[PDB]
Amino acid sequence: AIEVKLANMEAEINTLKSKLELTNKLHAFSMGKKSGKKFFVTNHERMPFSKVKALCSELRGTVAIPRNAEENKAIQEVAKTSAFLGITDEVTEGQFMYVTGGRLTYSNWKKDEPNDHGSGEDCVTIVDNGLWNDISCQKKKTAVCEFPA
Amino acid sequence: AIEVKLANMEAEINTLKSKLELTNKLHAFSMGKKSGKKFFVTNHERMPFSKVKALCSELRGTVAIPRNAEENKAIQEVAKTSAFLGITDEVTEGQFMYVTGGRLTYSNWKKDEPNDHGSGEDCVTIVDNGLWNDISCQKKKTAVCEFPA
Amino acid sequence: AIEVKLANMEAEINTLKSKLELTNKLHAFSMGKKSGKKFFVTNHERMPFSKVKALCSELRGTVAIPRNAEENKAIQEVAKTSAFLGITDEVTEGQFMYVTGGRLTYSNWKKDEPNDHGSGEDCVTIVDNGLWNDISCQKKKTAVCEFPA
Ligand SMILES: CO[C@@H]1O[C@H](CO)[C@@H](O[C@@H]2O[C@H](CO)[C@H](OS(=O)(=O)O)[C@H](O)[C@H]2O)[C@H](O[C@@H]2O[C@@H](C)[C@@H](O)[C@@H](O)[C@@H]2O)[C@H]1NC(C)=O
Ligand SMILES: CO[C@@H]1O[C@H](CO)[C@@H](O[C@@H]2O[C@H](CO)[C@H](OS(=O)(=O)O)[C@H](O)[C@H]2O)[C@H](O[C@@H]2O[C@@H](C)[C@@H](O)[C@@H](O)[C@@H]2O)[C@H]1NC(C)=O
Ligand SMILES: [Ca+2]
Ligand SMILES: [Ca+2]
Ligand SMILES: [Ca+2]
Ligand SMILES: [Ca+2]
Ligand SMILES: [Ca+2]
Ligand SMILES: [Ca+2]
Ligand SMILES: [Ca+2]
Ligand SMILES: [Ca+2]
Ligand SMILES: [Ca+2]
Ligand SMILES: [Ca+2]
Ligand SMILES: [Ca+2]
Ligand SMILES: [Cl-]
Ligand SMILES: [Cl-]
Ligand SMILES: [Cl-]
Ligand SMILES: [Zn+2]
Repeated sequence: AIEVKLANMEAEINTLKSKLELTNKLHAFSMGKKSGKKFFVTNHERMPFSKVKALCSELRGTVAIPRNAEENKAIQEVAKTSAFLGITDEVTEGQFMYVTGGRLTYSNWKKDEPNDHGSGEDCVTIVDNGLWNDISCQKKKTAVCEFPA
Repeated sequence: AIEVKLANMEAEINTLKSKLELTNKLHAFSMGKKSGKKFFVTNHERMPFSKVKALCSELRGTVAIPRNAEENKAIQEVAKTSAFLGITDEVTEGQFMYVTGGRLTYSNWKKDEPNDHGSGEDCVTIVDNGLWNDISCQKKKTAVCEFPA
Repeated sequence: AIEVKLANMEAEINTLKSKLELTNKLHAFSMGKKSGKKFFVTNHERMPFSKVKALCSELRGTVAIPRNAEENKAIQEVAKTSAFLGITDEVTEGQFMYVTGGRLTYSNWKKDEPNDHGSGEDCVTIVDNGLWNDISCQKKKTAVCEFPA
């Protein structure tokens, strides 16, 4: 009995695990996730960078990062407004790095940006036409999280 | 070993409960839930009050209740049309109460409403402009449920 | 302990099954699923017919099939642009069948369609106006999956 009951329960658990994964797939699909493409999502709430990082981390994601023009366009279409990107030069001025580590491989700065304006701007937002502008991390912009392809 | 397998099962169940809660958190977020705010959802189906209340209940929610102007605006935007609110005066005519308890505090009544028109109107709907009107609970309005903050 | 823990685990698994069921109901509702009606979902990605079939099967759904004018309109609203239907005449040229088997019980063919134009057209797409046109299965159309009522 015992061993049989246990084996049966292990079978149910694995079935439930598959069932949850299906739920996750269907959710992503319904939200527009494209096949083999990163899933970007927003609640359309504007908050300071620290909060954005906190929120995405809590959802086990990361602040959205465009690796190329294709992803930059996808992020733009999702936010529909100015949104923080997972890129900052907080650690070392002038040297932008992804919040997940690494230096920039792709950028789409606006005319005369980055300018580290005034007191200093260490964060980055994707604005009009998907162009970038560095801004104060304390400002409040749309939170856009990223999930695996 | 039976105990090793049992210990693994506890870990599997725990891992699963955590993943399921993450799936719930991501869904809410993707549905527009703002941090520390209750969120509203609708399938855009029109139905009499009894069915909205029942439906929201089986989803572990409640028929939408605007506790203030911000929330009133949030419900209006989600609903897009006339929707039932979780407010009625079925228990004592003239005394509006929340479906979950308590006397109505914040209100956004239209001019000359509530009027318990004709044979009577005990339910409440939020109309296109966000104002409220009391109506028959048998009328079919959009089903909007709210889930805790 | 062993038998007590084993019994509790059974209770834990059943509780999780109920929770996931609920998560599934809430998601369907959030996506506009109406009571007693099938629901169609799309990520708005264009792909060849074989890919749509593969994707819907992976979501445990089927490629969208309109059984009447109501569902035909429903699918059209969801897709927003030309999408594949789960109908093809791949088995026997001229004999359109559901991907789920059987002859069509309802059709909305545009004038002089289906015509197996040129090199051949064995798949079907619901155009922007709801009418049907048979087209090449290799063309990229919007993926719309169907789930039961
Ligand atoms: C003079 O005051 C107005 O008189 C109208 C005619 O009696 C009222 O409208 C009627 O309301 C009926 C509801 O009992 C019914 O409406 S329903 O179909 O929407 O249920 C009648 O068809 C309708 O003519 C009017 O009531 C207000 O507008 C109605 C459309 C309805 O929304 C009511 O709930 C409103 O109170 C009434 N207006 C006022 C301000 O007294
Ligand atoms: C019922 O099974 C399916 O029948 C279809 C109709 O015959 C097959 O498609 C046809 O395949 C032909 C070659 O066999 C030819 O395609 S080709 O030009 O690419 O050669 C016809 O134009 C085409 O309509 C279908 O075959 C499969 O799909 C084809 C598009 C092609 O990729 C073939 O290699 C495939 O086998 C066939 N499906 C299967 C799974 O056999
Ligand atoms: Ca700096
Ligand atoms: Ca800087
Ligand atoms: Ca700047
Ligand atoms: Ca009354
Ligand atoms: Ca009166
Ligand atoms: Ca009344
Ligand atoms: Ca009234
Ligand atoms: Ca053919
Ligand atoms: Ca051919
Ligand atoms: Ca054909
Ligand atoms: Ca054709
Ligand atoms: Cl800064
Ligand atoms: Cl009533
Ligand atoms: Cl074809
Ligand atoms: Zn979902």
